[PDB]
Amino acid sequence: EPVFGRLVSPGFPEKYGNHQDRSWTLTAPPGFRLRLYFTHFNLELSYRCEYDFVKLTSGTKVLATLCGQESTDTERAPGNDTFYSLGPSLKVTFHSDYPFTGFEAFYAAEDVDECRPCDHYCHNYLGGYYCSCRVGYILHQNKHTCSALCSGQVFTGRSGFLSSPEYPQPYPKLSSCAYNIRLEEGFSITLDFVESFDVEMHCDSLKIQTDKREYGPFCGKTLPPRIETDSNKVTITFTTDESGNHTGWKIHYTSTA
Amino acid sequence: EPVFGRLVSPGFPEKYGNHQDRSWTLTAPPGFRLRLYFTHFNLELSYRCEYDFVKLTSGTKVLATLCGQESTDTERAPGNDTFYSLGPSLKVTFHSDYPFTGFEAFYAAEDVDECRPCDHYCHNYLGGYYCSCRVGYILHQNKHTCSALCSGQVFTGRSGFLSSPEYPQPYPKLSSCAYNIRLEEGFSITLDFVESFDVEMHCDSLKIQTDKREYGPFCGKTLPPRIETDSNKVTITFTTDESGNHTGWKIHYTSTA
Ligand SMILES: *[C@@H]1O[C@H](CO)[C@@H](O)[C@H](O)[C@H]1NC(C)=O
Ligand SMILES: *[C@@H]1O[C@H](CO)[C@@H](O)[C@H](O)[C@H]1NC(C)=O
Ligand SMILES: [Ca+2]
Ligand SMILES: [Ca+2]
Repeated sequence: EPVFGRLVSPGFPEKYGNHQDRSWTLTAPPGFRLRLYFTHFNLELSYRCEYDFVKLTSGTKVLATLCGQESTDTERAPGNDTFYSLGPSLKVTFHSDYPFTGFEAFYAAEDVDECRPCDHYCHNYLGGYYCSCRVGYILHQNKHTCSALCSGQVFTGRSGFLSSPEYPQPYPKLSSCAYNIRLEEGFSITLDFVESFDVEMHCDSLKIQTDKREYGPFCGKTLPPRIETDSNKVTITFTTDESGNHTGWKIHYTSTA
Repeated sequence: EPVFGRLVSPGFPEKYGNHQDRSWTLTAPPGFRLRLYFTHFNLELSYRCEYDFVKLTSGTKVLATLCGQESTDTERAPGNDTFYSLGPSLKVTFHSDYPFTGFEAFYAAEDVDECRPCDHYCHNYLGGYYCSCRVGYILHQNKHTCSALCSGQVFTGRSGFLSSPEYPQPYPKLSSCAYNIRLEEGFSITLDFVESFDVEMHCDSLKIQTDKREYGPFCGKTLPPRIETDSNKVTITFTTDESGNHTGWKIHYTSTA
C-alpha cells in the first residue's frame, strides 16, 4: 500500500469562488512522513494571508500558511519549496473569502530517518529501526540497551587487577558482571579498591562474597575500605542499570600465606 | 516485507581463517536500491587487495573492492562510507588466502528517486513514480506523454490567426488538433501560412479540408503556398508524434465576398 496523491483548489484550473472551503487529511504509515510541493500556486495576496490561504498542519503544529504568487515580507508563497509533515500526518486546508487560478499540489509518503534511540548502533530501514552493539556486548531484550559480556573470567595469579567493563570510562548498562579469583588452598587474598571508585547511588551495586561473609553493597564516589578475606577463592558481583556516566571501579587483589 | 540485514566475516568477531570464502546476494524490490555500511572492518592489507577483500558488486559492475584498516593510495578501506547498489541488487563477497578480526556490515533497502521519464511533471513516491501535465494538457495512455487540449475552438471573425499549441515553441506530442473557421454563407476564406513553419518530416501531418477538396499533408521547414478555398467553413487537422523540437505552424486566415 503506497501513499501518494494530488490536491487542487475548487474548480482547478478554473478560478476558485468563495462559497467552498476545503481540507484534506493525509496519513502515512508509522515510520513515515509526507512531503508535499506545489506545481501550480496562484492565490490572492492579503496581509498575513487572512483572506485566501492554504494552511499546512501536523497535529496542532502549523507548518505553514500560504497565499499570493511570490513570497513577500509577511506573506509566504510555496515557490518550488517542499513541505514535510511532522509525524505520519498532514492536514491541508484551503480557504477563501468574498481572477485567481488556485493551486495544484502533490504529496507522497517518504521514509523517516529514525536515527536522527540506541545504546551503541542505530540501524535505520524503511518504516522502522533496530539496534546493535559493539564487540563484547549483546543487545538486551529492551531492544535498545547493550549489556556487557563480563562473566566467566577467573584469576589465578597471586595478585591481579579487576574492574568495571570500560574502566575508567562509563560502564555498560543493564549488565551483571561476575569476577573470580581462585588461588591455592593455602593462600589468603586481600582486596583493596584502587584509583577511582564511581558508582550510581541513592545499591548499581558491587558485592563481594566468599565462603561465609558478605561485603557491600558498595556504591558512591570514594574508595571503600580495604578488605582482608579468609578464603583463597573470592567472587565479585556487579549489577548495573541505565545511568551511563559513572566511571566504575578497579580492584587490586593480592594474597599471602 | 521490509528489507535489511547484517553481514559478517567468518567467525566474527574472532579472527578469520582462510579455508572459507563467502558471498551474500541482497535483493530489494523494484524501485529500491540497497545501502550498506561497515561498523567494524579490519582486513589484512595487500596490493590491490588481492589476498584478502570484501567486494561489492551489482550485476557485473564492481562497485568496490575493500581491505586493510585505513584507505591508502591503491587500496581502499570502508571507513564510515556508505555504499549503494546500482539496481535492486547487491552482491557482497568475502575472500581470504593463506591476526585480523574481519568485518561487520549492515544493509537496508532504500527508495530510488526515479525522477533523477515524464513529458511534463515527474512525481516520485516509494517504489515507483507517475507523471502529470501542465494546465491545458492531459496525460496520455502511455502514462508519460502530455497530449494537448486543442479541439473545439472555432473562429467567426472575418480574419484571424491560428497555430500549433505552443507556437512558436515545440508543439505537444501525441496530440491531434482540430481548428475551425466558420463564416457567413456568402464569404469565401483564404489561408496563408505566416512567420515560421516547422513540422517533423521524412506526413506529424497538417491537413486542411473543406467541402470537397483536400490539401496536404503539409510538413517540412518552409511556408507552404497560400490557399484560396471555396467554402465559408474550413477545418484544419494537425496530428503529432514524439519528436519535440519542432516550432510548428501559424495560419492567418482571411475572407472576401
Ligand atoms: C521555480 O523554479 C523554476 C525553474 O524551473 C523558476 O523558473 C521559477 O521562478 C521558480 N518559482 C518560484 C516563484 O519559486
Ligand atoms: C569513523 O568516524 C569516527 C567518528 O565516529 C572517527 O573517529 C573514525 O576515525 C572514522 N573511521 C574511519 C577510519 O573513517
Ligand atoms: Ca526509517
Ligand atoms: Ca521512488
